Amino acid sequence: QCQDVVQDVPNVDVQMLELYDRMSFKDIDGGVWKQGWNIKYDPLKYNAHHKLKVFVVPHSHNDPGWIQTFEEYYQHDTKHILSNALRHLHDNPEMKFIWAEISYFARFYHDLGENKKLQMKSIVKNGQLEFVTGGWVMPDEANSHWRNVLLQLTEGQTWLKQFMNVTPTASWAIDPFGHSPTMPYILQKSGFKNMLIQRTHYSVKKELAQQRQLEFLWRQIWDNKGDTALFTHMMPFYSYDIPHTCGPDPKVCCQFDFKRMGSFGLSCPWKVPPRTISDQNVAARSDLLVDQWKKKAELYRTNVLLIPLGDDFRFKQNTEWDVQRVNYERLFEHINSQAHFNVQAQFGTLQEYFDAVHQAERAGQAEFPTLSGDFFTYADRSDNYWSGYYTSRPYHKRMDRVLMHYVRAAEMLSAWHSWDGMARIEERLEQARRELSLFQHHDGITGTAKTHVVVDYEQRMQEALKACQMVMQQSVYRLLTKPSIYSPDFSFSYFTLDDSRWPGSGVEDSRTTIILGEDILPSKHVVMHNTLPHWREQLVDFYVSSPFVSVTDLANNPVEAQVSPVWSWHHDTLTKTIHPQGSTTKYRIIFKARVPPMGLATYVLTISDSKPEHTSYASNLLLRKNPTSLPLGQYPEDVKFGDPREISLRVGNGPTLAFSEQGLLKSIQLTQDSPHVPVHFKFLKYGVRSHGDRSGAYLFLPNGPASPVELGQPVVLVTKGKLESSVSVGLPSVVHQTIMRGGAPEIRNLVDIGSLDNTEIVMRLETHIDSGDIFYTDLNGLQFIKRRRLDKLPLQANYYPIPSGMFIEDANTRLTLLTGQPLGGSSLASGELEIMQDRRLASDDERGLGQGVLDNKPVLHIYRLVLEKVNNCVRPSKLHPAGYLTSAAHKASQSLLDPLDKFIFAENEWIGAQGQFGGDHPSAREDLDVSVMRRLTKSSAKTQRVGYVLHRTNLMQCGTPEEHTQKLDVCHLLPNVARCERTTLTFLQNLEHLDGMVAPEVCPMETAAYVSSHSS
Ligand SMILES: OC[C@@H]1[C@@H](O)[C@H](O)[C@@H](O)c2[nH]cc[n+]21
Ligand SMILES: [Zn+2]
Repeated sequence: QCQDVVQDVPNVDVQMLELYDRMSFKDIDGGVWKQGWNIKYDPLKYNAHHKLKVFVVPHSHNDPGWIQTFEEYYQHDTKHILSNALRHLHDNPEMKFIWAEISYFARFYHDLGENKKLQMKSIVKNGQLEFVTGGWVMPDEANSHWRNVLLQLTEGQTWLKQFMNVTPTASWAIDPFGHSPTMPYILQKSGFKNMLIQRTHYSVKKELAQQRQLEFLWRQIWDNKGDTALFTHMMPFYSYDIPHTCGPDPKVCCQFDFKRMGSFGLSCPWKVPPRTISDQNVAARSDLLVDQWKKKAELYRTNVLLIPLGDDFRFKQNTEWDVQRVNYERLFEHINSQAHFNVQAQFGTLQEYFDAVHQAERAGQAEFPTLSGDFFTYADRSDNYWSGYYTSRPYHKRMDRVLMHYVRAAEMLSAWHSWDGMARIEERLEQARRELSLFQHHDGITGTAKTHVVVDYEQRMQEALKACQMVMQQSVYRLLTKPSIYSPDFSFSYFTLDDSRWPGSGVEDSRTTIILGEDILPSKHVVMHNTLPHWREQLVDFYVSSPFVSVTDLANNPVEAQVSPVWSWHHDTLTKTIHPQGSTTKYRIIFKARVPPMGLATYVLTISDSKPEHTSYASNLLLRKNPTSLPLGQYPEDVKFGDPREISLRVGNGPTLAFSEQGLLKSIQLTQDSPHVPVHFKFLKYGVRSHGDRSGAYLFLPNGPASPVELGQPVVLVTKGKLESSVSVGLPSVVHQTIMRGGAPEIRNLVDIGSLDNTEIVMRLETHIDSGDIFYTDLNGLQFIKRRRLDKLPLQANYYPIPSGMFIEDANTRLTLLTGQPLGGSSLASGELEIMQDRRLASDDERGLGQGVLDNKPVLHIYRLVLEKVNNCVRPSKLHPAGYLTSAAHKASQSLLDPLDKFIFAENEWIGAQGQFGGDHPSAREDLDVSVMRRLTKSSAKTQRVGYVLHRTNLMQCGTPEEHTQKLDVCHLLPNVARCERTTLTFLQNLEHLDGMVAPEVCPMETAAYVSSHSS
């Protein structure tokens, strides 16, 4: 039934880890094709009965923000490109154009008059204007979470289906900085049949070109049977621009970019300008161009050749449309009429190219190789590896993950009901999805935009968060209020969200204190939401104005709680120390919330005049020389002081953690009986080269291995409680915190790199795990891929994206670090893991940004650290390219990315309040998630429709006996189901009408989408 994703090593022609191990990577001068070789072809290959079919595909790369904001580019460039494309395509029926970025197309098309909308639909319908991919953006593939790649894809394709009546099945990704197999995974489950990529390491292009393996069936690394495969075309040369798309010699190809003759302020760096095609030169020019084409064709297996014709923000001026079109028309007329070339050349679209390739394949002209793996880390030349952007602008990388979860929660919470249009739910959700989708752009989450553009993205995401909160709190008020009492004002704020980790302590004082007092308000309701489809317990904390607070559930059952002080860290410019201060006006209360699957649970906080029975108080110990007092208002336990010393802590029956006198982990003991396993946290710094190429937002070019941060004698704060303990230390640039709640610790770093120029701060873990040169990192939060550190590559090439986690292991032991934000990282030596925290760079790195990275701001990075025994786990064989998390590590990742949401009732009395929502929801097996729940219909639809994306991961089997769990049938989550359909992941096509209206669960590592229809 399900394929085994662990025990069967797929047989593929190209496996990228294996290729990397055998490949040389030497950077030799290949001639005019600087990174290749002098291509030779047999003139007799093509003849009257076997012609080269050439598709020249005009395109325009439109960054939705980069050096200018989205709106700046729309006004200065893109609106003119699309307006002129409409006119020129309309007037020139054989001309063609492809378009990828639906954010801009939707921005344009809603400003069009109906006349022009009709003209636009007609050039789309007749095939002249073709959408490729059709996502909101062309997303980053390194840092983006798969859920947000799907979100943006769905945003763009839903728009296209509604307004243009088309759904692309060919993808175009010419600019992400390296490529991930998460894309063919999502695309193939979204109806796609073909995809194109460009930015892969120059050594890989050379190696695959030599074997004519640039077109391949790209399957997932665990996929033995190949049902995930998607036909992929990799472009062979250094750029998607015209000099690097006609053939191997850019000095020749630049002469066929007719925008470079001078009046457009562009030129050919190879010093030979384009010449206008005329009758007198067209034979000569045609000979030059066809020779480039036939050389490019030698790198591919069919007689169908793709020639992209475009560059950034091209096809803007009317004169530009004319100069490209007319000159190419003159070339085509001559070439196609001269039999000796045995070429038929024409403007085409991407789908036309792929259709002809597969016609050639079906006619037995070619068979394509199979490939698995990824295309990280990219280098475009020499040792210039693009691993910098795995970390650049980490504040916004973390914000991406926060907004990711708020969008899911807002869509899910509001999906349970139909809402009147006056509630503006659909409007607020559309804004939130679109701002998050825009940020998936390969200059958004990547941290490669200009400072003012990063500010625009942040402002947009802030508005999106506000939109999510609004939707979420209205939905909680409706879900938990007795129906005949529910009396909404859709503008009102019934609850506010409390988020302990965003923007996070010492990032902003954006947390509300619940103010209670005998003379004002005795108690407060709080509500937790659990977006995950299983019952979940999680400690939650709130700020309260008294330490004397007790917690009850909504059967008035006491709930055990712990109160701790509110500590904030300060750089004391007087004492020249980083040290904590305790609030004397507010306190933290912590308790375990238990919440139904996809549900809500209400608790009550009540003040009392003295210590409540079921509330305990943490002790606090400040370790530093020369201490001074730390009063804590009414907090009942006095702070203790001591000189720095090693300390050990244990919460519950969980691990025992030992810390150095500088407050950093040194060992973990899993059980009373077990060994203290060395696990040492260390902070180090990388610098920048004084000679040669400089690191910048894209590139990581360290001046050698990292050097330890000089820590001096830092102040360490130990808080010990029954429910939660922690060790926090004020290091230079980092307030580092280890938090213990009874299982794997949580690490929080408040990272403020300040004015440390040309510095990259890394967090490293040092262990005795005999990992050798192997480690594992995830791709887009979806899968873990085996990495091998290669000493034939420089340090920065051994850096990979860490979008959600990484691990190392040996036969017996594994250490897994889960992240709440994408960052760059590696294992640079056996037993080590490391992950970059922030980077501040004074210089530009020659990739077009025209600035360094000097706009850092404090960011709270969050992690879970899971040390496990794995000798009993059933793991893949040594040759398998994948790895898989354990249950504990997967749950720890979920605790970071989709924590409980916390709501505080905003007024004094909630009348009609209810205790729980969702208690009858099925509690699904732990490896299954409802990644998306989205109502797809507005309230006036007679047939309501709700879409669900179901993802099952694959967890390692390590001998924990399985317990029965309930089957989750998403189609019966809402009443009056009238139909259940399996759909593509965008919900845009029905694939199966399901028996009994039951949505089956999915196999490990698969993702499916279902839509339930309900009579209303
Ligand atoms: O070098 C990479 C940068 C990218 O950041 C932009 O997305 C891309 O469109 C572009 N054009 C020129 C230079 N660049
Ligand atoms: Zn771009």
